[PDB]
Amino acid sequence: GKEALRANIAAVKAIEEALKSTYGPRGMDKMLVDSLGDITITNDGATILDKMDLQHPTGKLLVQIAKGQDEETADGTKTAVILAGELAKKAEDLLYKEIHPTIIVSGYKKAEEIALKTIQEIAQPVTINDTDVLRKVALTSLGSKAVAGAREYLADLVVKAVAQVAELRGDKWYVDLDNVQIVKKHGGSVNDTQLVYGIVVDKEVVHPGMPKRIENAKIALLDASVEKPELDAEIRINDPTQMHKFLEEEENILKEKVDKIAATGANVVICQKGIDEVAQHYLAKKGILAVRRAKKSDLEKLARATGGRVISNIDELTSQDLGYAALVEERKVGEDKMVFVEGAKNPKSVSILIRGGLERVVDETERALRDALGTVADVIRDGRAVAGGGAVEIEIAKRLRKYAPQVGGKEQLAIEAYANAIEGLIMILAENAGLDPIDKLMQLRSLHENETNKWYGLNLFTGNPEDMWKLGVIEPALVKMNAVKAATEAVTLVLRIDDIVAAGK
Amino acid sequence: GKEALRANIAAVKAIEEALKSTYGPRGMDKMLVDSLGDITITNDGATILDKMDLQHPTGKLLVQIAKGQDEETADGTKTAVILAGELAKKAEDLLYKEIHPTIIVSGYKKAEEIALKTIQEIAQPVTINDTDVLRKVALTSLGSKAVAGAREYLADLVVKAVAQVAELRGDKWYVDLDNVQIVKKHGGSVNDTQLVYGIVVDKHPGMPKRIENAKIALLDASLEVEKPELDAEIRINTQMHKFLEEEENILKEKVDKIAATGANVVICQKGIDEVAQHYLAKKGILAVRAKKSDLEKLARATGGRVISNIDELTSQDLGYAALVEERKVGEDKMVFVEGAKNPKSVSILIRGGLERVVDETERALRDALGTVADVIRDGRAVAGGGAVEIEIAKRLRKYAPQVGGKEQLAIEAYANAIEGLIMILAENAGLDPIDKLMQLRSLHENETNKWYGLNLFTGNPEDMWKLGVIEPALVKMNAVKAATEAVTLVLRIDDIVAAG
Amino acid sequence: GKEALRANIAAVKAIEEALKSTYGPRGMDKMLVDSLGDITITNDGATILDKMDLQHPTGKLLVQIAKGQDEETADGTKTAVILAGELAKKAEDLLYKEIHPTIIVSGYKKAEEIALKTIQEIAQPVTINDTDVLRKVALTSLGSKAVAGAREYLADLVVKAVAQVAELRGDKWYVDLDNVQIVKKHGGSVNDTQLVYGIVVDKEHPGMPKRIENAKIALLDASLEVEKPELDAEIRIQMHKFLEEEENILKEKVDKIAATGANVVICQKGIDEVAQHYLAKKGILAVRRAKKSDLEKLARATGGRVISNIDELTSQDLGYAALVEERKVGEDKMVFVEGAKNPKSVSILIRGGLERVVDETERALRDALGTVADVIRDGRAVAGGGAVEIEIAKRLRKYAPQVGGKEQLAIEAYANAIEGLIMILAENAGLDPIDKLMQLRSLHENETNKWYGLNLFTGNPEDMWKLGVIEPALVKMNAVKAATEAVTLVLRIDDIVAAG
Ligand SMILES: Nc1ncnc2c1ncn2[C@@H]1O[C@H](COP(=O)(O)OP(=O)(O)O)[C@@H](O)[C@H]1O
Ligand SMILES: Nc1ncnc2c1ncn2[C@@H]1O[C@H](COP(=O)(O)OP(=O)(O)O)[C@@H](O)[C@H]1O
Ligand SMILES: Nc1ncnc2c1ncn2[C@@H]1O[C@H](COP(=O)(O)OP(=O)(O)O)[C@@H](O)[C@H]1O
Repeated sequence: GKEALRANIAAVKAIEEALKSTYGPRGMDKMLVDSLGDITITNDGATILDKMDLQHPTGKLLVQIAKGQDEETADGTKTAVILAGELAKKAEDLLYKEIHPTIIVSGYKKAEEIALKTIQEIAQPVTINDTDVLRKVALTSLGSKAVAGAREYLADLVVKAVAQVAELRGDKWYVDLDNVQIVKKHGGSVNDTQLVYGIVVDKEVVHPGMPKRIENAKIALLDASVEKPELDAEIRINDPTQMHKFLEEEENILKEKVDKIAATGANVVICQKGIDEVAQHYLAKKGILAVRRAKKSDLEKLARATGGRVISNIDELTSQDLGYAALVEERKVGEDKMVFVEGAKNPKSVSILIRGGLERVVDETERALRDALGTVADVIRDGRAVAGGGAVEIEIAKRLRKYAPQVGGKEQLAIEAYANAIEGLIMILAENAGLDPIDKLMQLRSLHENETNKWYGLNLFTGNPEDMWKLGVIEPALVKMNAVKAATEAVTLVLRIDDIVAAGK
Repeated sequence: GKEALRANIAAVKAIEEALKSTYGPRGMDKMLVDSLGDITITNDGATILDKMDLQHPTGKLLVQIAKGQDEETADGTKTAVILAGELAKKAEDLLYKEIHPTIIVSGYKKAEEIALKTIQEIAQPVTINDTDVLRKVALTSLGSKAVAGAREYLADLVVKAVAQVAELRGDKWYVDLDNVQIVKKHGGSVNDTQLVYGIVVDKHPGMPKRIENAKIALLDASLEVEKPELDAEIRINTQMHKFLEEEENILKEKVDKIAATGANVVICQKGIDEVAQHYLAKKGILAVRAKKSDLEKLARATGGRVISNIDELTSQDLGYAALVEERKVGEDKMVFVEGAKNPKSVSILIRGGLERVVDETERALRDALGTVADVIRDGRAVAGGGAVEIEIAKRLRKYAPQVGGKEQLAIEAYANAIEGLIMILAENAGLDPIDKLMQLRSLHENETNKWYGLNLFTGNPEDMWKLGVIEPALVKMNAVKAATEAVTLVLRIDDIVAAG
Repeated sequence: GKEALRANIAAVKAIEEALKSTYGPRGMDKMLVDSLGDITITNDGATILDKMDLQHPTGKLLVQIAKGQDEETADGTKTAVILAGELAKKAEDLLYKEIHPTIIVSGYKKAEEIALKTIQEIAQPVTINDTDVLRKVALTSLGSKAVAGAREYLADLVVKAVAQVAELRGDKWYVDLDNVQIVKKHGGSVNDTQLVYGIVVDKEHPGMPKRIENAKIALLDASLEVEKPELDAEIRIQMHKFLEEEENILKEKVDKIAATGANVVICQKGIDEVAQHYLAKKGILAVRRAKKSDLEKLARATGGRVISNIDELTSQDLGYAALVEERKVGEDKMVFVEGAKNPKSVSILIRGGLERVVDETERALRDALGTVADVIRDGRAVAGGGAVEIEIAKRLRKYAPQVGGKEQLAIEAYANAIEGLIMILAENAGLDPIDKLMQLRSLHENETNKWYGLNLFTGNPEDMWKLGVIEPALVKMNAVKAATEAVTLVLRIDDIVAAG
């Protein structure tokens, strides 16, 4: 049974070894070449674990635990898995001393609970009012990613965008990120990006003859597409003057189809099907704006943000169901055109237009932005925040070291190992920064003899212990707290296994 | 993760090694034999990277970065990729000293920013007025290419041609190269080439071949008949005989509509029906059998609009010209739309004895146009021939001490990597690289002699500016940015994982 | 001819690699097991190169150059050979750039001359008066060795001892270390050691006076044994009287010497046991075989002459002393000739608990004597700990630009090779070499902080001069000359041809 655990532990350390390079802001990236041939370079753990497949089932479960977090932000996964790795690494050293795993687990459980407690007790509170901090958080979150052009601009836009959707529910701050629309274009600098308080539709209008500007536009959201009379009736013809009139009836059918909708009268209509090129002219004749196939995602985000309902059947329409907007417009941002539904009736209306010079590079800003949104939303929803840069881990360590003596012997060693495994993560951080890990970590914890200097962490640039909070190195209290729970979960779920009997074939 | 970086760096140095031969005016060429069998010899990096395919993805991204320069000219790509190569070469030596890559990147970033600053501060300003300089620039740009016959003539024509399109937009000089038409013929010397201030079209004997004050009708419709086959299979039962004439009357009805306004020249991008020829020739109208490119360039340059549908015609929207003519330049004939209404109207007729050789002048000319356009749009220019790099080097060497230690070494390496490029230049010239570079930088103890660079012919350090060795300040500046970009984007990778 | 140079350079780097561990105060030691079986641990380069034999002739010449330093102290040899190593290491990198060796040599020559100049210009003057500094120097010199017990005591005794022998010759301070006597005993602490201003004889009849006042010393370099009549005459057995004649011969031998009447006699031969009683009968002190070394040191220090023949004696030749005594220092007894007539009279008694350990203090003391003597004779001293090398480096880096190109690179390489030595120092101290060196040179932007060097204990750049880290200006200066000598004498060789 020891070889099986050795195998599983090896499996974990393999992942830790894979990701260890990418940890920290001054980390390393990994390239991934699609079978198609498309190249994708990244350090974001979610994408790495995604594209990098594993055959070892414990690996699949491990990734399932680390990656499969409840939260929208992929931030904290790397931290969790690396920690799991370190825990397993020390665990091995505990096993070498002839300690039955259940003991190690029990010690790790105490250690995790107290880690959480230690995070709780130190976690400085933060209010949505203290906007600058939220900007610092956004900065820290998005800064770590490959793109570093105009971080301040983006972070600013992030905080401003997030603060808009937030609402008081039972005096508790609730936020729904589905309320934020996110659209992408190719070409253009990073500065050319802009937020919109209305709903943006990434499309070109169906006809040049339509009004491209409507004031106080009401929006009709129709999820309907011709009729086929072949199976209904064999279209037999032997007399040529007959069919000619048979034709016009079928156009009159379409007219009958559209007239119903023309009766109530819409200002703008959007459907998720290829628009027939005759309806264009008839809709253009009335002075109505239309759009070609937009995806259901934007339609559903349009639905709640406009104060209307999306309608499956075009015959069941009611005059209340249709959304209401203040301004609709179309414009050229960069080279291509886009549609903009500005000043929607719903107060929690937000959109963001993103742009990158290269089509593959703009995708990084997406993955960098999503986390920058979520991470801040998680600061808002929680109401606590903590200075990263190693200011946390060492406190957990010193805590567990001070607590370990008075837990009884065999757990104590597991707890101490836990503390060392927590500490070693900062060393991993420093390794990636090119500095001496030991020297710096010891320097750090040696500076924590004073409780005032609790926020002191390593700056990977100066290479010197400095106050992380003042330097704008803040992170969410929760996202870093969950990493410990997922990591402990994983390691315990590795040490809890004795053998595998998987069914091949 | 070290082996992956070694592989990528190797991948870069492979490209550097491929191109290193072709760098500089006195460089080497590379032959490329098409699968068809056609042979193509060239040194132009774009074509080399084009025809030479790479399987290594980092290579594809590398070429994507180097080629993927914002500007119209392929000039500067070689410079960039070679520099990237040198940077990687020194980087290796930095890694051998146990320096984590992020440090190297940080140092290279500082080095790049300061390189740009150093280019900015020294870059002599240049105005469109100082035409001779622009000629010297054109010369330097086009001279490096395989063809060296009548460089002065061409450069002159280039500068004259470019200066015509330039316009003041918000007191800032804007230029659009789409305004320049470029047509090619086979056979004839290099001197027989000429520019035209009107629009040249590279294309019935009974039509008037000369029209005064011609109005040009731009018809993007098939002048061919309409096909009643799919419409109606016609069964023969003297009836069909008239069925014929109706169908000619259709064409007459088609043309008469267009004959309403009364235009003197018509052009369409479809095979012209041989009955419309006689009817159009009967009126005394000139016609032609042409690509949409020239039509779109004709559109804006004549003061008219290209017409999609022949039924929607208006009496405005046909272009206006002063003179139209046709002539034999060399063996074949060409059409010339001279004295267009739009002021920014330009065309150029190019000719080479051999059909494959005239294509080189094209690739040599495009860059010679862009390069000068980039001098105009920017408003700065710098003497090449190594006068730049050594200053960057000395700058970074003087700046490196006061940046902190571990960055300082990366910066110094950067400076050495910048310097080594001139050595590469000298290697291709057959001279001793070290001796000459050191000779150069040793002459820069005096700032007056800042423009001193190597002459590849005399082999002696001389003032490059006075010898007409000038280049655009921007195109050489972008190379550093793309090169740094690439190298950093190589050192930023730790491992690759392909799917399936 | 390239492979021969590669081999020789390899040969040098091998030695550098051998010694690199032992460099600096916080260095490493090396154990050496004699063929006899006796073990000897040491870091002192002289002993390492001694006991470690090399077959490669260039190695023998190399050690011959490094060891073969003009000066009394073995200090500076390691520094020299390591520097030679670094120079060769960079030289390799210069050769890789296709630079003919003579160029490298020329550059290294300029670099060496300017290194010497740079040492001259910065070298703070020091006078014999500023005794505390001399103590700091002694400390620095002796401190690096294995023994660290009671360094202050020893250094103090060193300075006091050396200052006594120094004499004004043409107003220039001359010192002769042959004037200092050095004797050793086994067992006893390091504190139990003491200096004596008279001449100490390390030796043991009980009937003789062991204390004489104002003793005149007779230096007899003749066998006090009988003369052998065996070869002269095989005697057949009267004999009883034949005996007494032969005692009367000894009496006749001694009486002659008893003429002047000296109080102490010393000879370097086993003393006949009959002369003992006759000499003891007069009330004279004698000693058993002492070595000629102490006799020659006794000769000049007592104001007398050593006598080859006992028949040529004169009443003036004999030395004069104020006090003679014998005493038990530790377990064994020793003879002490105190208050000699010659003013430059010095002796030192050294003692270690272990017989092998006391030998280290010897080798540590000799250098501590010489090193200070070299500060006195020169009149200059310099703060070690890296405060020197970085200045040489910055100097050569600032000077290199204006020497012409191909030399400039050799000079820069020299500077880097000088710098790298401190890194080697820091490596042995367990700290990061690069970081610390860069930290050092970055602190030298201010000239005031010129003496800043690395402290191997705090790990921080600090003023070496104030911390008592001073060394002789000359001994460190000669190392550069011997190192350059060696490296140039390696790069000057193209091939070797032996007689097989
Ligand atoms: N500006 C910063 N300065 C110092 N440390 C930072 C900074 N930003 C982030 N970190 C550190 O980076 C660690 C991990 O960040 P990163 O690897 O980019 O994402 P993740 O949190 O998913 O691992 C955190 O533990 C945090 O302490
Ligand atoms: N007449 C010249 N004298 C010296 N150097 C020149 C001259 N013309 C061009 N060069 C050098 O050639 C280099 C590159 O030119 P070339 O290889 O022909 O095209 P590209 O600009 O794409 O590299 C420039 O960096 C410039 O320094
Ligand atoms: N106390 C000290 N602090 C710092 N450096 C020292 C000290 N003592 C000696 N050194 C350094 O040690 C180096 C070599 O000294 P050492 O090994 O003792 O003898 P040697 O000169 O024969 O190698 C010198 O370059 C000097 O700078």
